[PDB]
Amino acid sequence: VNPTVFFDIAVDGEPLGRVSFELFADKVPKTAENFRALSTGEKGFGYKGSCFHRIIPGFMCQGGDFTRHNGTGGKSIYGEKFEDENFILKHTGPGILSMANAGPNTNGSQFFICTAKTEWLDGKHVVFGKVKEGMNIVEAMERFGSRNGKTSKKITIADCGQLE
Repeated sequence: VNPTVFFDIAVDGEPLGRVSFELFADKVPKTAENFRALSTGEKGFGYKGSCFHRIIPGFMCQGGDFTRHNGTGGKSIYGEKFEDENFILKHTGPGILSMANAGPNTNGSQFFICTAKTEWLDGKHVVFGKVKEGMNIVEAMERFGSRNGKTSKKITIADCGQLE
């Protein structure tokens, strides 16, 4: 019953591969629905064509800024920012999908895929999904990151949508 969304990743325009996510609509419905709708683009805006602007190997891949492409923009389907829904789910290892924010109740559209256990984020960032297929593609994305987060090539969501 939980939706599945996919990202087809590209590296400097070359296809890399496909990652799919399960979204925990059963536990964080508002958060999950924001990510789902931005992945289908059904509201007229969303993730298609946007980049992963910050990749720190051994920590996380961050993306979702589809308005300024650098970590300063983005927006939710509900408006500029919406509340922390709940902190039921924790950052328990690689493949966790969690919201980026700039303080309490400042979720927009930026998210990150964890590539490590990041338990110090528990209770501060809403966990809402997990990689289902293509963790190996996330691992490949990590090789284009750097210690300060700048990537050596442009990582883009070439296509994205809902699989079920």
